[PDB]
Amino acid sequence: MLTPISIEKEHIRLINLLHFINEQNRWFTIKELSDYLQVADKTVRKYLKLLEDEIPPSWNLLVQKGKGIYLKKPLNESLSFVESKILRKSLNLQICEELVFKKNSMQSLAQKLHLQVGALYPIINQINYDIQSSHLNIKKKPLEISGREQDVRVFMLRLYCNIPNDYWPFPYINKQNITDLINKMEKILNVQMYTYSKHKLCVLFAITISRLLSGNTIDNVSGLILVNKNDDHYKTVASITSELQNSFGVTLHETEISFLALALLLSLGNSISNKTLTSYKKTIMPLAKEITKGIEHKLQLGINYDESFLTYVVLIIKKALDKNFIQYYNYNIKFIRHIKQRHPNTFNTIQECISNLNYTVYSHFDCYEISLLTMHFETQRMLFKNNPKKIYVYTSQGCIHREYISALLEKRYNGLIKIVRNTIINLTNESLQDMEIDIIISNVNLPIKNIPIVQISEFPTERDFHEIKKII
Amino acid sequence: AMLTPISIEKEHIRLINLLHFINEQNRWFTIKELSDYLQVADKTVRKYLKLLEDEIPPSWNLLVQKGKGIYLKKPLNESLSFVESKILRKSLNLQICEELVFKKNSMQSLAQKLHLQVGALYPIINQINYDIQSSHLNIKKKPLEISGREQDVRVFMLRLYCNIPNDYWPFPYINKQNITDLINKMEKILNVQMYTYSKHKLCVLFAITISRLLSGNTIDNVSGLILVNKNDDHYKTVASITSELQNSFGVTLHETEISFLALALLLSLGNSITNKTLTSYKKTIMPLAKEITKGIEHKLQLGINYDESFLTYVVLIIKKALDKNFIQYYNYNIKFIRHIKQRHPNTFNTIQECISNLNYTVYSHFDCYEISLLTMHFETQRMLFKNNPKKIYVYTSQGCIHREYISALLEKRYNGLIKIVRNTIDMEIDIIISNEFPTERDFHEIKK
Ligand SMILES: CCCCCCCCCCCCO[C@@H]1O[C@H](CO)[C@@H](O[C@H]2O[C@H](CO)[C@@H](O)[C@H](O)[C@H]2O)[C@H](O)[C@H]1O
Ligand SMILES: CCCCCCCCCCCCO[C@@H]1O[C@H](CO)[C@@H](O[C@H]2O[C@H](CO)[C@@H](O)[C@H](O)[C@H]2O)[C@H](O)[C@H]1O
Repeated sequence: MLTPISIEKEHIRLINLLHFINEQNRWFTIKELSDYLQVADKTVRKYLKLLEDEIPPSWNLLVQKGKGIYLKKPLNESLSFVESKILRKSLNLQICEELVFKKNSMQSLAQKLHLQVGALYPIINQINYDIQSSHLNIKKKPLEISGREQDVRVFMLRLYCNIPNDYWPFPYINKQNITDLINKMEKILNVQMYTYSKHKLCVLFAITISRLLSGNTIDNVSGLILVNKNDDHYKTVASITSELQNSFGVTLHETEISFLALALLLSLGNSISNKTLTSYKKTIMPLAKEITKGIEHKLQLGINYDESFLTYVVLIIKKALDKNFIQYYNYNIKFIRHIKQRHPNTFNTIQECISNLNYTVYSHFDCYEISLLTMHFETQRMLFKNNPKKIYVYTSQGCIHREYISALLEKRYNGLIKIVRNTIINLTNESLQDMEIDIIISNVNLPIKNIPIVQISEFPTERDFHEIKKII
Repeated sequence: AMLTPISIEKEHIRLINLLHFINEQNRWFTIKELSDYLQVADKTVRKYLKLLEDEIPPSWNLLVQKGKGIYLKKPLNESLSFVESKILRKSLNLQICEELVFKKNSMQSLAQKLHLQVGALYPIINQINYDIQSSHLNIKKKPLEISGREQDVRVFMLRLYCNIPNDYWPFPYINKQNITDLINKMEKILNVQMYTYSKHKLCVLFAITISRLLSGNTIDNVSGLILVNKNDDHYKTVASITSELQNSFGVTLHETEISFLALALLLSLGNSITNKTLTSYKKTIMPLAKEITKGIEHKLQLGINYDESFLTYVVLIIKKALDKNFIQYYNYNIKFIRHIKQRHPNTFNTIQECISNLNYTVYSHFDCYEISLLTMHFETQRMLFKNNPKKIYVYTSQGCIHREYISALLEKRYNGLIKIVRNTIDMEIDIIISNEFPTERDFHEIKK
């Protein structure tokens, strides 16, 4: 199965591969590289050609033409130097930036790129085709990408998923003026941000500023994810909004503050931790709820999903969104396929339900996150089908006698039952349901309705064990 | 004015539809206007018109007033099949698709056949693999082939041929007449008459199926939403001919294979030369019409019960889409569609999303138009449910003439805010007026 790959993400694939080659202290055969990238051996060689020629003299790459290639750079340098070159060269990257940030006609854009219109227009058509799954379009006059504003911005941000930490794609926006504002938010929130995370929050601030400069602003938020206007994160952005409006001559209405605030909050997914997690959970919980409802509707498990099941769903969503604030993606490919072979129908179903969200959300869900959800839900199916019946032991004779009965029930039934040793505060249907009790075994009559009770003697008789057996 | 999403796999379809359009219109077409229909550069439009000059007979009326654009009307007694076929054979992507679905190959072997370097073929393969994800297909590496559900692979290939000419046969190892003979017998057995193109497209599908069976691939698994009843005439017709089919071609048809061919046969009869196949159609497609309605309703939440009449229209819409295989050329309606889309953009998108969650066998046939049809059809119910008034039963112990009189009084008061049920003592009734000639006391009571 060839991996489905697109011309928009070529630069992403090259960067990840280059990183892979370096981390591994081993030889890479041309056959093996051809297969990672999915290209002709001759194309693997054109790339090695650029690589060898663009390495700084500091690094060394070996090629004995029988065992393949080997790359080692010093531990103190980063891959930034070559990574940036890959980006500055990527033609399709430049076109996507043009189409999102700049004024052009077909002919004007063809000019900047030193291309014949008959060379550009097939590429544009392909790009228009590829982005349909993202709910975007390319309109013809002026020549630009269009769609829901937040979808357009995340698209750009996702194409920058693995940019180096010192790579700034906006020459017409001075970085420090964004950095000053972030330093200030970091201070107000009394948190410390990882370098990469921060850089990427700067990049998202600049994507947003550039759009506002071009006339483009958010005029519709779906409700599924809003930063509450009383949250520390909305308010911390609101604090810097005036300095930002004055540095760059833009206007941030409420819904832009909320968006940047969401960005802020997400970039703190990891920081070098309490009130953060809480805003995180309140903000994402409604999405976790819609996802769960979506999937349940197709899987028909019949379960009620409790709050800690939904908290894991927030966790997985968080892993998804954090990809913007961590440079390099870890692979897991074997792990993923094992999950996919074990639960193929469930895997596809969840893929479908995630793909019916907004692009803002499903842009971040790959096979791995889907495999995460797949395990999450299949775990419930096993627990609901295999968990033993929970039993509450009620006795007029006090707690020593309660325990003694409890051990007798266990001696007899082992794993067909689970004794609930906590003392129930009262006998209302709510107190029983919040201990998830299925069966009460009592030596006393009780005013209780909708839940099997087996009245037994103060020491169970064989008749008692027989009644209990039936309803277990 | 959004650029249309277009794929490299359907260039040949686009050029054939355009060539047909330039002919059928008795008016000029400017170069700019052709560039926009095809979403290509002027150099590229000009290059196509050059190829068109050179392959058109000089008998055929082809004008090029540079500044006015171009004009064409072929003689009424000749076919475009001539030029369309050249478009089909020239198309590289279509040949790669055919290779991928019908042949054994490796990368190096396929690049050999197409006289290309591997570094020119591989990007095209990646692009196709990327484009067919939404069809639930994939490309295997070894052997190099297209992969997915067998019904889906077949329909993929069938739709790449959506507008091939009536004599176009891309199967040099399947003897066309050997298939036509089998279809002819079925046409006799059902006592019906097919249109020529429809018949040709049913032979094509047969050849696709036969080519696939010989290459190892058969249908393992149905969806359930469309099977022909194993007691249905159509199934039995196919069962008649199956044995000779098998000894001719050296393939075995199990039950589900027969059922697929029976489906094709029945869809191809969608249109034919003038009652009974219509009833058989409805039976087979009604389960899908119910699935489509239930999925859409789940998202629109209109709260209605959809009647047998509403469903039957869904089935009509489905037929319109499935008929695209048995009608060569596609008429467009761009304006009409975008009007519908503007009037109901959220409903449009929801229906698009719902349809796209069916199997590819189905959603391959739904483009903007069919989505637009379903959108009206569902926004229509919304409007009925809301504006259609409350039904009333007049009951009086005074005779049927007092009953009529009081009924007419009410109508003369409230007009279309009510609707009288003239049938006698589950009949859609909400309100009961009963007791002798109403007064104001009675009237304001009836308002509420
Ligand atoms: C097999 C593993 C492969 C993974 C890693 C391989 C990717 C390596 C990235 C190579 C990118 C090199 O980035 C390099 O930048 C310099 C400028 O600084 C460009 O310099 C360019 O100048 C002009 C055009 O602008 C021309 O003379 C020529 O087209 C080019 O030399 C190179 O065209 C580009 O190749
Ligand atoms: C723009 C509006 C008009 C839309 C309609 C577009 C019309 C397009 C019609 C062109 C059909 C192509 O017609 C096809 O072209 C090539 C010429 O390139 C012909 O011939 C080709 O054959 C040999 C094969 O050995 C090639 O190596 C050679 O270079 C070429 O001449 C085909 O035999 C002919 O069938």
